[PDB]
Amino acid sequence: VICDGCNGPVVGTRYKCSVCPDYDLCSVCEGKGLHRGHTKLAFP
Ligand SMILES: [Zn+2]
Ligand SMILES: [Zn+2]
Repeated sequence: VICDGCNGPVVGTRYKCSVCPDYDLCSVCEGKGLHRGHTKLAFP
């Protein structure tokens, strides 16, 4: 899984947007508030 924020890996917790098709964030990008205006699921 590739982070749509930074093009890096999504290892550990994956943050998947519940609105967009196929939009995933890594924990660094999530913690920096990228794509914060949509509800996401965080799963281990
Ligand atoms: Zn990232
Ligand atoms: Zn989204």
